[PDB]
Amino acid sequence: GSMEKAAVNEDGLVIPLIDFSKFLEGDETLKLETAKAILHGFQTAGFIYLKNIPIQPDFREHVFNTSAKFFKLPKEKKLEVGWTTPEANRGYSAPGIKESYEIGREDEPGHPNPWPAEQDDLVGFKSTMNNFFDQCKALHIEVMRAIAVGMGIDANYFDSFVDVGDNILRLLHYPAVQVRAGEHTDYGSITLLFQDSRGGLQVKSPNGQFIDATPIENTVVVNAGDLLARWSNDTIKSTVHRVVEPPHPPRYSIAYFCNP
Ligand SMILES: [Ca+2]
Repeated sequence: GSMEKAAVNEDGLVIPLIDFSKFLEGDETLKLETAKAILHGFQTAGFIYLKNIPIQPDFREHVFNTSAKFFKLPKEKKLEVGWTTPEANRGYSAPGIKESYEIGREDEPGHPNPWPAEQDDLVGFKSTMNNFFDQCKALHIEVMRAIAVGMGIDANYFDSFVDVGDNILRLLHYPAVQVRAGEHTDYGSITLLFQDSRGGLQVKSPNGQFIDATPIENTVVVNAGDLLARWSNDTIKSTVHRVVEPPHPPRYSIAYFCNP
């Protein structure tokens, strides 16, 4: 743990809030302190919140606006960049309640991203999304480094595996307008979640009930997946969680799935 007040504290579930700039910019003592706090969170709750990440608030907001413009496209323009292969994991997915658009790295042979035609206010969609993908990738690399530093192994231990950039950026939109059997653990190393003000995410407590992951402004939610638990011989938890309709208006979220 560190100086900040928990993001979630309920029913024995404690999800910490950590100032990530203290890992990136602090001296060796402060860096280690923050890294261990990050590891501690993944070892107990399997979830943490980060603040003061290098991804700036104004860029996040622009990216959310850009996502909104994409989803306002007519249906056929979105189907024209439709999802293809499971190995691809790229493109638009229509409902079948909610819709999504998935972007991967630009240089995977035989699996290019299906980019929409850019006219009017969609001009800059591609450059914006590739930017955000790269910044999410850098953040993924740094979070794995915090885990390594926290464990007391070499900071760069995970770099080779995350440097391939084998990640998916997923834009989600729930048009206006409770779920069960959406309960799951993620498959990959870590997942970054940028949630809008309305929330919807719930994480299981050690006792066994689902607590709301209350949205906090300019914060990113990070959780470990099964692959990280595996790498750690189950010292790090891949915690069960689910998304739920909150207690009416349209909802947006952005997630970055690392090594899915
Ligand atoms: Ca999940």
